Amino acid sequence: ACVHHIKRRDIVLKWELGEGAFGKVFLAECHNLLPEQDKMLVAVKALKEASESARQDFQREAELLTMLQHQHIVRFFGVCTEGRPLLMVFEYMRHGDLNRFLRSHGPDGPLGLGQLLAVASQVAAGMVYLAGLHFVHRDLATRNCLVGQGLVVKIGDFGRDIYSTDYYRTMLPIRWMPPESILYRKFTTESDVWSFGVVLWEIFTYGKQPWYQLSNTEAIDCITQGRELERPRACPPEVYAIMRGCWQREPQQRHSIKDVHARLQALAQAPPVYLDVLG
Ligand SMILES: CNC(=O)c1cnc(N)c(O[C@H]2CN(C(=O)Cc3ccc(OC(F)(F)F)cc3)CC2(F)F)c1
Ligand SMILES: O=c1[nH]cnc2scc(-c3ccccc3)c12
Repeated sequence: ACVHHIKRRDIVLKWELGEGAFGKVFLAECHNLLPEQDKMLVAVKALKEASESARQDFQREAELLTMLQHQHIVRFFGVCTEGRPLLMVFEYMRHGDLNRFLRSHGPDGPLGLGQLLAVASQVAAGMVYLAGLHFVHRDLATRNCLVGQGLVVKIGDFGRDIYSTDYYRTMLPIRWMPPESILYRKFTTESDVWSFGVVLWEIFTYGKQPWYQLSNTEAIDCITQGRELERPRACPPEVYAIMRGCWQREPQQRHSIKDVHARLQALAQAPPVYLDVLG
């Protein structure tokens, strides 16, 4: 609702974390932001376009970001609209995006079953919060989740460049989409549940691409024909049953995210005795 304004001179740019067609993402130090922290690390999203239409969409986005307040949603600290580029200030998530984190802590040391369940439960918690507000993400994927201090996982959205392999042309993240979104461009709480099922599969494959053996066109055929991603080796049968509940063809037959979260949280507190090496 009421967007916080940060003075330009309170932001000290330290490094470039990434860039897209929108502009750049920087690592920065922000002064006079949090109490007892005279200097603190932040991630700064800088918009290249300064047009009156870009400014209005930026204001809309900033207001929405101000409203979202949750333990597993990336924190937004405010804006800097002191001329071009328009800046958005977020907490800095020191371990980067979940997709890269899963691949860097994969068998290629490796995250254990308990750690994989805690990651999945935390992504589910953030989605319970979004579903409660009737907020539809539309791009739920591990590339849009972030890992901070102490394996804390939060949902975000990079809006960047390194993941254009994940979108097919308007750019659509087709491998994470249910049949009703591919065919009709219909995005709901139910399509977010399907994308969560795919997020679960990415977690338990340590960040592999869904349908990696196939081109975008072939993956659309698999999805729209009712083909299902196979059970990952690190995935216990109890977690795969949760993924399958997310992937019902009909949106009305998929489980609610609150129920998916409650099942995952119960397994994260008491992990099933499952050894990936024994299958
Ligand atoms: C190497 N480390 C990095 O790259 C890195 C580290 N820490 C970051 N904070 C970061 O920021 C990038 C990711 N961002 C968002 O996730 C923003 C966001 C968007 C929607 C939302 O609400 C939700 F409900 F939709 F999820 C909540 C937050 C902004 C960004 F681009 F700056 C990058
Ligand atoms: O981000 C980088 N990558 C590779 N070389 C360099 S030299 C300087 C930077 C930098 C420093 C501050 C803000 C933005 C960028 C940089």
